[PDB]
Amino acid sequence: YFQSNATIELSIVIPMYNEEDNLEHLFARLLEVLTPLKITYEIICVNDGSKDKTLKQLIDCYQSNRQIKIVNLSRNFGKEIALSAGIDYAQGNAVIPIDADLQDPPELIHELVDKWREGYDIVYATRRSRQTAKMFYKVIGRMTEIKIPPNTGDFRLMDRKVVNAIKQLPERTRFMKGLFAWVGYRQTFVLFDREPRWNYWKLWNFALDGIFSFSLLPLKVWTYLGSIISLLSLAYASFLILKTITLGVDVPGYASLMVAILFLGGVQLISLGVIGEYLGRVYEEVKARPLYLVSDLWGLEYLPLEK
Amino acid sequence: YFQSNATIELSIVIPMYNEEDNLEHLFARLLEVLTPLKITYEIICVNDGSKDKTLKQLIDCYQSNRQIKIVNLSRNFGKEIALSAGIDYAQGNAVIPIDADLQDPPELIHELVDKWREGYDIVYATRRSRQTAKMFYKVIGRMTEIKIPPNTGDFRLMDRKVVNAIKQLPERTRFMKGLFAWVGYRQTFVLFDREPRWNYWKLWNFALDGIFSFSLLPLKVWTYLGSIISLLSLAYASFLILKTITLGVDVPGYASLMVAILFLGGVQLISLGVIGEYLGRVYEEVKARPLYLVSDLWGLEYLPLEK
Amino acid sequence: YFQSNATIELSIVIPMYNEEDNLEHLFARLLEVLTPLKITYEIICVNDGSKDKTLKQLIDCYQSNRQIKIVNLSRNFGKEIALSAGIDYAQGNAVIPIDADLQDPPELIHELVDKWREGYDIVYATRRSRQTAKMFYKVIGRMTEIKIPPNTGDFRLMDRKVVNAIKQLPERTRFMKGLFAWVGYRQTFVLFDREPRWNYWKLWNFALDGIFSFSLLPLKVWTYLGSIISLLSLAYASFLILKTITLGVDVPGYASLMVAILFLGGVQLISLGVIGEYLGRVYEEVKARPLYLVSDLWGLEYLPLEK
Amino acid sequence: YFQSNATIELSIVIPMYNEEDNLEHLFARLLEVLTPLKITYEIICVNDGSKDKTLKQLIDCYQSNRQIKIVNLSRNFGKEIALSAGIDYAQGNAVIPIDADLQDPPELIHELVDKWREGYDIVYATRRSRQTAKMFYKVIGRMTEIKIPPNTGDFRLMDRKVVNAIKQLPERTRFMKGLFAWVGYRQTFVLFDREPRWNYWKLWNFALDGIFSFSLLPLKVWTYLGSIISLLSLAYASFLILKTITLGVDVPGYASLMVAILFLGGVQLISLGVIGEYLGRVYEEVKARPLYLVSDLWGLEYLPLEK
Amino acid sequence: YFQSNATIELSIVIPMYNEEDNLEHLFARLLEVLTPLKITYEIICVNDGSKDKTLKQLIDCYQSNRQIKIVNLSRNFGKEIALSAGIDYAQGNAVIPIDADLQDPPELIHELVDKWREGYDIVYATRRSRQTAKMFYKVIGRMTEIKIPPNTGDFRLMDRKVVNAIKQLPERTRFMKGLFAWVGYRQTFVLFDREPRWNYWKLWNFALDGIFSFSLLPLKVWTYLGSIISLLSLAYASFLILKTITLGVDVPGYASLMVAILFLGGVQLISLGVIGEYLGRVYEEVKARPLYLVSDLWGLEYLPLEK
Amino acid sequence: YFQSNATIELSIVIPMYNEEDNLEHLFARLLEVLTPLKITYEIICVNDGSKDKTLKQLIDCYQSNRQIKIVNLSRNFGKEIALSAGIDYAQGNAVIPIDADLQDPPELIHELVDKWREGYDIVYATRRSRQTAKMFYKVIGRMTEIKIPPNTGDFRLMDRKVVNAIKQLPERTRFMKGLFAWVGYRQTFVLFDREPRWNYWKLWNFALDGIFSFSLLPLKVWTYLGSIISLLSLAYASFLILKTITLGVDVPGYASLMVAILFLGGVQLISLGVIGEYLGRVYEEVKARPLYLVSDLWGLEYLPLEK
Repeated sequence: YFQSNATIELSIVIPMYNEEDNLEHLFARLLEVLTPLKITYEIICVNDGSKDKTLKQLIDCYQSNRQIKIVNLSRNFGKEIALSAGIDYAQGNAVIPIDADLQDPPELIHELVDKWREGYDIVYATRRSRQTAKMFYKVIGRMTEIKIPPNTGDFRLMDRKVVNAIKQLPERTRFMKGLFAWVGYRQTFVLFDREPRWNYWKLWNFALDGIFSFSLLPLKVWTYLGSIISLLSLAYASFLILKTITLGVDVPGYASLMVAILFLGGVQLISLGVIGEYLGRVYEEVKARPLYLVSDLWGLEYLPLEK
Repeated sequence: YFQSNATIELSIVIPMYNEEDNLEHLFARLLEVLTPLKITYEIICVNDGSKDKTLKQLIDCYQSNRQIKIVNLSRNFGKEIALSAGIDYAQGNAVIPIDADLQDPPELIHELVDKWREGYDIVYATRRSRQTAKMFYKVIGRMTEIKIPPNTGDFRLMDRKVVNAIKQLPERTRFMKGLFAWVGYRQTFVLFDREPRWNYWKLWNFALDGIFSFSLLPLKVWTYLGSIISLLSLAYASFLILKTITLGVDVPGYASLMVAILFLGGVQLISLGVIGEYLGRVYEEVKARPLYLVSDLWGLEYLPLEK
Repeated sequence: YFQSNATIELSIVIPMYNEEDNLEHLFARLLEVLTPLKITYEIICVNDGSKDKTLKQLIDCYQSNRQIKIVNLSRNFGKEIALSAGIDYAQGNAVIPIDADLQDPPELIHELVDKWREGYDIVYATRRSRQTAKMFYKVIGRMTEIKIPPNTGDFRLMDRKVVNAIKQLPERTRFMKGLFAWVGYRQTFVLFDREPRWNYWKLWNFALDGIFSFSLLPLKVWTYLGSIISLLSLAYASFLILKTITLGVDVPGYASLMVAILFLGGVQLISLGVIGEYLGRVYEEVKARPLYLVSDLWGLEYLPLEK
Repeated sequence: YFQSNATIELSIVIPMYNEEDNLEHLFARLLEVLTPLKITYEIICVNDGSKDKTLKQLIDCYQSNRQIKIVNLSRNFGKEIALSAGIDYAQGNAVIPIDADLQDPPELIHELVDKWREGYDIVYATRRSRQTAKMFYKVIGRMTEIKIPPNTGDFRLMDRKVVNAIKQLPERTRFMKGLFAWVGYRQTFVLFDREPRWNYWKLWNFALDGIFSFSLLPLKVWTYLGSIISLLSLAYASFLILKTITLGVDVPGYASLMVAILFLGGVQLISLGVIGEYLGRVYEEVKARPLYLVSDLWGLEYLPLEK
Repeated sequence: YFQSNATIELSIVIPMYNEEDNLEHLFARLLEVLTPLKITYEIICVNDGSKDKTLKQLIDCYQSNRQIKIVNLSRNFGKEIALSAGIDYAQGNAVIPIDADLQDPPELIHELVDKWREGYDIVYATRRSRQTAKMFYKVIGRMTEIKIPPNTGDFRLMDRKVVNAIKQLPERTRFMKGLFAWVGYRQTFVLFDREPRWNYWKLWNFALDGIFSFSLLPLKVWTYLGSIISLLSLAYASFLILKTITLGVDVPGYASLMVAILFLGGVQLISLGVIGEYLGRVYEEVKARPLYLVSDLWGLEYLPLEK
Repeated sequence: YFQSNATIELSIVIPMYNEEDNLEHLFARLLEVLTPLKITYEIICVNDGSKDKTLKQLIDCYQSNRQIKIVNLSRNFGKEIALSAGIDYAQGNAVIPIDADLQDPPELIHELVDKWREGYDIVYATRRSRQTAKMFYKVIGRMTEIKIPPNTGDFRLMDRKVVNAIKQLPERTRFMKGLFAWVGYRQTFVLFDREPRWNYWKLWNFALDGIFSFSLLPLKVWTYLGSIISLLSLAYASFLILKTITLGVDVPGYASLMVAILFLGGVQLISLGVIGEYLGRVYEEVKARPLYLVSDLWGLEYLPLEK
């Protein structure tokens, strides 16, 4: 008739910073949405060095609500780091990061949970056409079939599988700049409209970060290109030093200066190329991101992968 | 009369990708070869994001066969990464990677197991003269006596000792580009002919990868060479600045420009050399590959080497 | 009536080096201050390769005093390394590093403990105006509200929380050059005057160390700046090679030499930029300092963070 | 009357390579020296890919002698790596590496054990004046009081404390090129003469390796030197670009070429300096060698330092 | 070519007591039989407080033979306890207890190993008709099909499964008095004749021990029998006290004495019955022998059953 | 020169009870004897609910002496239990229980340690003929060769082996009433005279305790004796009930009363015998004392025997 279950079905993570007189309304809306779901849940609240009296009312809420937990950080780190800390302390089958001002309606949690029950590991809440060859360029640069619109959502659901996959990765803090395209699980999105309503620099910075975070291709290509350029310059320098001895010396100081410049440029370019090759190998050695990820096993048990 | 053994004698690893209507024939041939061996075996099947319905028939085969196990990857990684995942999940005294299209006859598994029983730790299946100073160059660059022909086989048997030796090494994925020559166990080959029938770029790329993956010699040699070149250039610059003061100034702007160019080239070459030396030391620090490997012990127990 | 407690309330750490005939007076003053506090304490004495007979009298003191412990180092490392070793071996709720010559009065330990009881995690003992836009420059460079005067104290109290936070960090040895501003706990200071009574180089070296120890901003900014400079130089070189072909060749060897110099400078600057980017990523990979620190938890238990 | 002790007092480590018909005499001399010592001992024999039949007679000796143990390596690594493997597998209070040809008399083991019993942690066997400002240069470069003659001995005794201190260090293989001067324990030597009887390059290479293996000083000093040189060059370039505009343009292409060369040299030198600084920090991060070593403890228990 | 295996195939256990000048011949015969088997083996020698110099020659044999191990007991316990200690210290797939005087030929070990290879877990060496309703009585009392002749062998082979099953049981020391019939594995025998050539008391004592060691039936049956006897006696006493009051008192002191004797006998018999019932339950509580034994598992892993 | 050893060579255990003003003299004599031994030692002081101020001066002594440790018991248990607690908390290669009044001279510790160094595991200090067929009776009842005089010493040395053997045994508290004769290690005695100078009841109580503590023989023998007596009584009762029916009834109430008495006695004797048999088996089940003890091992490692 009355039974106790110790497993959490859903974790809501809210990083807070000077959210003083908004805690009541926020929790009112959260419980007005969450209790019709009839699932077990927890709310992880992360305080990152607030200067008003947010923490005292957080503790007051914690006393009268068993589903509220508080993570207090030593100082004011970023909001992304606060989200990372909350997700690190969250236990639950699905994790949903929630923004404290509720710009995105909390009623989308119902749709996210519905899509999660259908078997999707990552569900995104994407604005419905918020106020083109670049899209194609980004798609061909992603080298993995992703269909989610470019804004692609910071309000999302992530399965325990995905959060365990990326829990030791530096790029967990910036999940949405290319790590989402690398994990490659079963992913979908949910469309919604926001009543209150396009930077190109932002839309290029994420691609610039991704092309270096998940590929050593620029380093290798540039090392080989500089190597061939250095070889061509050294060949030209050898040709020029062969010249002016068999042929005339019309230019007194031009030929010797060119051969010196070309030889120095070639030797430094070879040094840079060798240094780049060994730096690339060092990067492959110290990389934390694994070689593959496993979705399911049949007839086998998961390897520990931790100690 | 009926006894149960929980140890696997042999692991077959087959990475699959869009192998939809070929699973039946593949398993038919595999069991037609494996059951005369009268040994315990498992078949590890790795699916790397197939787009057809390979996984459903894999599960259908898994239901009616106790020797079939499935590894499902989160997305489509490489076939080499799929092989690495399968070998990581394989438990058995010998591991044999098998290609799903059976271009190499499965009847070679009998010969591989026969050679393994004689005491060889790695057996290769090499094509019998598939359709020269380079061979000698490769041999002298390998600095370890290897007699296996240049194609040297991706269809092979590896003892549990060898797979445990290299299980934490980044070069496990590319075993056959120089790690096989570094492990240095007891190795042999088996010759065979393929009914369906020579790139020089490939035959040089593996040597280029090996000379940098298992030796810091290029880095050290180039750092010292650049250092002596920088010293000679700085000596010439000092000689030239000694010149034109005691001697004439016939060239107005040639001498000062040369001394500036030589001094800058020398200082940058010294900087590159010091950076290369410290990068080499950093590489020795973060290297995962061990200092030695142990084949057997008498009177001693193996060190843990893991935690 | 007589009960035993196994927990230490306070650890005093004194690195010693040739402190031969001063041990008696030092311990006399230490016990004359510590016993009115009515708390449990230990004194950790670190010998770093003293050449006089400091260790024999240390052992003599250890025999007749249960609160004295000795750490003997293999050779003479630095005094900062001796302090690090002592703090590593100290068990206690608060740790106070004490200088062996007692230049700072031991009676400040009462004030430090008083402030610690009020809830401060780090208390500093700062000289009261020991014998300006730089202060503002340092404050704006610290990017975290710190109010402690510039000398900011090596005589201090640190809570067990703080010493556990930084126990695996290379910058623990130099705590006061910027790590104190990064930990960001609850911190205060205590003012005092010294009877025996301003280097600008020291006041700039700590800022120079901090701007590189806790930020990759210089590396990123300089890589992008060099990249744009290289692009501008390559554009000028392309313009010059477009020139002298459509226009005149008045300068025989000036134009070709400039285009060669500009092209080489651009290619080397791009190589340096790519190398710097990948070196920065390598630094983020091997960094020991964590992403955040947790002050308190409500409803949660601390994550292990160790193995 | 007859009691069993499971602790080894002394480990003898002999790396063997094609030591076929010398095993009998070697063991005869070893037991003729060791049994008068009346201590428990083991002999660790390391085979590194011998091509003659050394291993079969090693096993024959192992069958009839309980004090003989064999380490078989997968292939022929170096003799120094074989010594490292043997020391890794050696259990005993003291470890003595012994050369298989017995060029150094085994009767020196008595003197080494005698000196070890007096409290010395490292004892060296140094040739008695085997067939000067450099000695002073090496001494002042060692920055730690070492009195052992320059040849300083590869035949030595090392206490279990020392071998545990350096067991995870890459420089364990080359102990005698500067790690011996860094560990700084209690050390002595024993003088002896060899009946069968000075390279300067070797006497400088060890110093060159030591100045980079145990100090970041060259990197820091060269980065700052290149930085000030770059600043001076950029200042001269700014002065020259200020020149020729207020003053004459007598040199048509000399001034612009110099300003371009100086500006490029300065920007590349700054890039190299920043890269060197961050590479140095990376080196401090990945370094395996610890910050201090502890000789003894009074009132404390040793920290684990391992997992 | 030369490989090391750390697993023992067979353990020979010889308890020794004053076996001084027989060790050579014993080991000669043992190795003359064991080495044709081409299997790995160990010989566990148990000394139980010998008074001659057996242990010194045991140690002499141990020095020159890697397959000899010695267990020294604190004093002279029984020979059965010495066998138990040896089996406790034996590691091997099969264990064979061997008598030190070799009354049973060691050539039977070949037959025992041959039968063990066929799948039998316990093989007995039974004398071939060594110099009847009792056999049938013993068979029907064994309540489990056992066909081995009555002498049934102390010279036997036992699989690692069986020795692990009974390693915590008090009846391990006396295995052959009924525990062999309780374990119930796959068992067989081998017949042999002894050149040097029937107690009924011994043939009944083992049955008497078995009927109480593996069944609570005597206790339960006797408690119920005594209970019904007590009830009948109390009924007769009640009848007699009903008598002599309605009927005559011809016997003055006979009737009262009988009723007193019967009542006391009944009350004491009920007390004994209740005590026996609770003692039986106590025996079931503290029993070490398990409820079942598992021979093989398919699709399951063995339960720990130990801590 | 100064080295620290963390191993104790000798533990002195002194149970104290109202030893107020004797602590100084006791420790004076103890250190006057112990320091010439030049070995590491500890003194374990056990307070068992003293009513005077023994504990405060114990703590005062503990503050100024590193070799003094205190065990405080919750209340006043026995002095033997205090000795057991002290030995439980003692760490050292040898343990010596010392009486607080020093009736036995502490100078005997030198002789005890001397005999311990010769290889004896238990050394007794026996009075030299302190102020006969019983000795022979005790010797033949001990069933193990013990030569120590009857008083046999409570002042003794016991090796770590012996104290580990008996640390879980209830008879550890009364070691000298028969457990010393059961452990059976290498034992000797030392003779001494006491300046201040025979109960038969005590000399019989220890034998009475030993015959029941280390043997089930009385129980088995009495059960079988009662069984045969019961059988004889039941046979006589059957004979008597056969009588008086064929023969006369001269005795009216004697025959029926005898048959009733004999039948009841027989049935109760059988019940007592069965109960005794099962109680004996229960005793063998719950016994803590092991089946054997191991003195030394050659080629083997000790079994855990604990969890």
